[PDB]
Amino acid sequence: MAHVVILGAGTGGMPAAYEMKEALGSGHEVTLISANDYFQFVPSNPWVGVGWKERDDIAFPIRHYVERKGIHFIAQSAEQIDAEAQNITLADGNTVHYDYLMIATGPKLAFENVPGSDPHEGPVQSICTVDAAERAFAEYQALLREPGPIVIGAMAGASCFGPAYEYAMIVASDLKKRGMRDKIPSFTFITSEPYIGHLGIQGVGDSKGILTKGLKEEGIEAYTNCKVTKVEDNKMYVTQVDEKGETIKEMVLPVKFGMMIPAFKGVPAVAGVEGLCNPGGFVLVDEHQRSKKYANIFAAGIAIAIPPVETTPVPTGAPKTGYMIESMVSAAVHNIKADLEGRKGEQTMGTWNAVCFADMGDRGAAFIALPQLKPRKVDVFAYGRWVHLAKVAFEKYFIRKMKMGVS
Ligand SMILES: Cc1cc2nc3c(=O)[nH]c(=O)nc-3n(C[C@H](O)[C@H](O)[C@H](O)COP(=O)(O)OP(=O)(O)OC[C@H]3O[C@@H](n4cnc5c(N)ncnc54)[C@H](O)[C@@H]3O)c2cc1C
Ligand SMILES: CCCCCCCCCCCCO[C@@H]1O[C@H](CO)[C@@H](O[C@H]2O[C@H](CO)[C@@H](O)[C@H](O)[C@H]2O)[C@H](O)[C@H]1O
Ligand SMILES: [S]
Repeated sequence: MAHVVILGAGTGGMPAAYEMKEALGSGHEVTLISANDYFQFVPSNPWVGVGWKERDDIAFPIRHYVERKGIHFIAQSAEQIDAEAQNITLADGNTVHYDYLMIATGPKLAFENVPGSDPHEGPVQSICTVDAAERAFAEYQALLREPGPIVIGAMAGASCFGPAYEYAMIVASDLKKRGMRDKIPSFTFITSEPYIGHLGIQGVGDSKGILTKGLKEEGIEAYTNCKVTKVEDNKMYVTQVDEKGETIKEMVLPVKFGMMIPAFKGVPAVAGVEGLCNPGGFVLVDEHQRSKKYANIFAAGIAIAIPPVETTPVPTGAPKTGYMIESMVSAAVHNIKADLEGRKGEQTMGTWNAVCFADMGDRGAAFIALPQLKPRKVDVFAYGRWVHLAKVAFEKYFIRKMKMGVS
């Protein structure tokens, strides 16, 4: 008999647990450990961040749902991982042994990369978590009562650009739907992208033209090839570069309300394991989702490392999105079950791809790109009411599955 532990109940983690339990059966122990006691649908966070959805709409208590499925659940953060002894030290000092480990910890939001940028230290906020986006909203209403400049975008080293655009548009939108838009001194978009709608994938479809035009229609000035050196005194210090990295200018932007997509790092407990991860803190796995340094550690999701295909003037990364994360999960599950049965698992993540959906209210934007390098086999960007319909349906679907189980 084996004890399988899945760390982190997020987009890859909640499913991995349901699946793992399915694949193994009453024969083995499955344990899901996560920092928070509830699950959250991430894609819905920008909407919380502007106040279109409540927390209670996009999150729920994990415990009951997984335990009714034979899965043990610990609402506790992993502080330490000993890959040698194969023990996990919890927040509360308790420890947990495993036979096989599956890491699904998602990202560390590397605020520290830009001093002052932490949502608790200043006006630059975050919509990556429900707590943070609830925070953003608060500050947004502070802006409402007392209008000042707005800065939205993505930090240097970011890899998740879509939600920035989405957030900019929906904020723009929401102001008008309050008429308060013309009360705004300036509305600025700042991004590490070498051009608008690069999205960390060298553009998909006509993302350059459509996003460029959108920001213009909304009276949002856009700068590219930017990094924020520091936030300070409610001011955003910004350096802009050329294709070689030399400086073409430096800005000081007053911020009254802002949101910048931070760079993702591996979380501490995972990055801390010696030999496990790259300098970013991302787990170095093989095509079977198995660590190259520990045979009984697998990884899926944002937590895993993926080599860069392009090097941009200001550091940027490629996003790791839903569909590909599911492939990662299921492969790892199969390869682990195979490990408790003699075989080596042959299953893989599949072809690299990115799929993203943004809802602006009545209609939405979406893209599909695969594989990672152009020319691609699929390169599509779409806008339309039907995208909105799909996001709503997919959110409803995914949340139900996370209560009923998967297989
Ligand atoms: C705002 C935004 C919008 C996005 N929208 C889309 C989109 O539209 N479509 C799509 O395909 N992708 C979307 N994504 C990208 C991606 O799919 C999500 O970020 C997704 O949640 C990634 O899943 P994950 O399992 O890898 O990480 P997460 O969902 O964040 O899960 C990681 C889990 O591990 C936990 N954890 C971390 N450290 C510890 C620890 N020490 N101990 C215990 N638990 C720990 C966390 O609490 C969390 O529960 C979006 C990303 C962002 C942030
Ligand atoms: C998914 C993540 C990446 C992006 C996140 C957020 C993106 C921001 C949204 C920008 C869209 C704004 O601009 C909008 O785009 C499309 C351009 O094709 C226009 O729409 C145009 O093409 C569509 C079909 O695709 C037609 O239905 C429409 O009749 C036509 O006018 C809209 O008239 C314009 O209002
Ligand atoms: S993303």
